[PDB]
Amino acid sequence: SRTFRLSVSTLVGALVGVLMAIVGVYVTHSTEEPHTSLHEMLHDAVPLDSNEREILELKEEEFTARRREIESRLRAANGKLAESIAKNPQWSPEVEEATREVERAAADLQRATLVHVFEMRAGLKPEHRAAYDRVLVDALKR
Amino acid sequence: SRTFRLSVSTLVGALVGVLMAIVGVYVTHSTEEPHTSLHEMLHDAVPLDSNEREILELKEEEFTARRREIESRLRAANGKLAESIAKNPQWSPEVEEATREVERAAADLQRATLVHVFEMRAGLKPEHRAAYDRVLVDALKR
Ligand SMILES: C[N+](C)(C)CCOP(=O)(O)O
Ligand SMILES: C[N+](C)(C)CCOP(=O)(O)O
Ligand SMILES: [Zn+2]
Ligand SMILES: [Zn+2]
Ligand SMILES: [Zn+2]
Ligand SMILES: [Zn+2]
Ligand SMILES: [Zn+2]
Ligand SMILES: [Zn+2]
Ligand SMILES: [Zn+2]
Ligand SMILES: [Zn+2]
Ligand SMILES: [Zn+2]
Ligand SMILES: [Zn+2]
Repeated sequence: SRTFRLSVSTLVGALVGVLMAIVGVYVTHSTEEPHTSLHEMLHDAVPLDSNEREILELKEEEFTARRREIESRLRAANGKLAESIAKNPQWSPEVEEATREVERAAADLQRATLVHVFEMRAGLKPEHRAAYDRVLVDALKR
Repeated sequence: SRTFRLSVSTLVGALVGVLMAIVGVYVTHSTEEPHTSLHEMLHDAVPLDSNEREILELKEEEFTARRREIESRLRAANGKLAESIAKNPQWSPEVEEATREVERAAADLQRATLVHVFEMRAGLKPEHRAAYDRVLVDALKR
């Protein structure tokens, strides 16, 4: 027996890190892609005669920042999972916790996008809110 | 000089298979987990004094069926991607198509869950719709 396992585990660690990095890119796309189309949909269908555009653009910049910080937390959670499997490559309490922590960051990204979507429609004049709701139904169903 | 490439490609194959396996698990969880909690949340917070329970249970059974069929399409799309890279391990038209097909199945799963969620609240008495909306805000934000 030698430091052979102490380098095989390091490989397992590095390998899971890369796997996670890619999955993480898919996670960030599975949330941003629908939000981007929904944003273009808002500009094309809903007006701004009381200049809600002023308010909305700030709200979006605030969201992109929160999005960036959850994204960072997800890279760190994946990193702690990569490092924990590099210590003990099995379902230990260390991995159990590190996995749930990845699931949480991924969920908190999807939840934050979802709250932003309703936060955006909140900052709209009732006349426009009805038009925003009517275009949501028309696009999701068809 | 040897079947070295015929085992390097097999590594590429196995590696993409693991990537896909994880992505797939994330996809099935990113949709089911919120829906399950949202369903329990409906039963605990919203009543049924006009027996909407009768209607809703049928709507859910119809959804679980559509969910099962999109889920099957996603396993088949991942399978055709696994088999195509096993033929030519590069960005060929075969892979180009098979990848877009995986993306579509994943999106169609998330979209179907989302439409179901609004389809469920549609079949509710206005008195209950307001209670269902008030509990959604309280749970997502906090
Ligand atoms: C070890 N354990 C089985 C009790 C908990 C680990 O979580 P899970 O594998 O049941 O999701
Ligand atoms: C747009 N497209 C995916 C159909 C073709 C573009 O080619 P490629 O950039 O995927 O190689
Ligand atoms: Zn937005
Ligand atoms: Zn107007
Ligand atoms: Zn101004
Ligand atoms: Zn904008
Ligand atoms: Zn979970
Ligand atoms: Zn439901
Ligand atoms: Zn309950
Ligand atoms: Zn009632
Ligand atoms: Zn039920
Ligand atoms: Zn895409």
